[PDB]
Amino acid sequence: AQNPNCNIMIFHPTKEEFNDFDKYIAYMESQGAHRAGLAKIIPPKEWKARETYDNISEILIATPLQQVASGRAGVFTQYHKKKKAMTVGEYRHLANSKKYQTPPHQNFEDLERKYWKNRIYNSPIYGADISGSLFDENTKQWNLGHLGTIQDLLEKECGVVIEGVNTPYLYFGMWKTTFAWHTEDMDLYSINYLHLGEPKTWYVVPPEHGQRLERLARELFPGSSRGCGAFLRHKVALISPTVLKENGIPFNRITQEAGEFMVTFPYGYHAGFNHGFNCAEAINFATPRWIDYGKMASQCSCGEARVTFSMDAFVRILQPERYDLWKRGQD
Ligand SMILES: O=C(O)CNC(=O)C(=O)O
Ligand SMILES: [Mg+2]
Ligand code: NI
Ligand SMILES: [Zn+2]
Repeated sequence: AQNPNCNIMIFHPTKEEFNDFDKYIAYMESQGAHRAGLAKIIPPKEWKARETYDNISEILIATPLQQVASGRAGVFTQYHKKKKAMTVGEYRHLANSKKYQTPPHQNFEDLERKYWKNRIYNSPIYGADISGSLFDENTKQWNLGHLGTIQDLLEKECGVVIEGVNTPYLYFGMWKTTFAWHTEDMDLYSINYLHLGEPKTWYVVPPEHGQRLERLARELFPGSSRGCGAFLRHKVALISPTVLKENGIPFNRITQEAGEFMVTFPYGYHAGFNHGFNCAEAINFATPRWIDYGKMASQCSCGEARVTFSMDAFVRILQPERYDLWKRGQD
């Protein structure tokens, strides 16, 4: 079995190898990459996402989210308070202000220490989940707005024809902006490109051990667990590496820098934080190997997780027994 310790793998495709996206994903899995839950892909030196970022300040962040924490430094939840709209130029200036800017630090490890010590005492503002793309239309390789759609994958593998669409999302971050522990909708893959700015640190649990994380989360957030049998779908809970290690949960960590892709694999729980002002683009995708994960994915029906239009068909076709209850949660 390849990668039996479930380490995060880093890939350096050549420009030739960068042509066929599906083929390269399957290659990485042949080497055991999926066992980690997360892989890094460094693009060939000849590739670029777009010519310059010199013109992005006019993008609007219609609903910036202030991420307010509750709990203790290593075990907390965050709620999102909606803020007034602002442009990316306005948001960048805010990120760089004395109140929000990255503190002085020695290296990524020192910054990580500072994040886990102090995160809860601040409320950074995240421009998350903005439909759109920063890839040039002329970028033909690994262009996250030109991928094969999940609906087309389901049609090719299973024969069924369904409504729905599959588009990318932009994320504008600042110091301490946080993504809570989660798997993707329907335990899909994700791919994330860091277009510019400061790094993003990731934590990940191997898919084969995801239920260990779920059991810890039920212990650590016991009221949330009674409320919902899949409350990690709410995307609000944080658990630090120190707490994970104290509880014997297998995990790995890695830092993504501008110009790099990360892939999350089906049922790979992940969480992390931004180092400073940055912009990422991400989208969900599927392969043949996903279908069995989609059939088994948990679902929130309590009403909190509320998701896209396109998830309806996935539940309806892959999980017809659950459909009625899950749709009550949506309505
Ligand atoms: O970058 C972020 O805030 C969160 N991204 C992801 O969870 C992802 O790409 O799957
Ligand atoms: Mg602009
Ligand atoms: Ni994700
Ligand atoms: Zn729920």
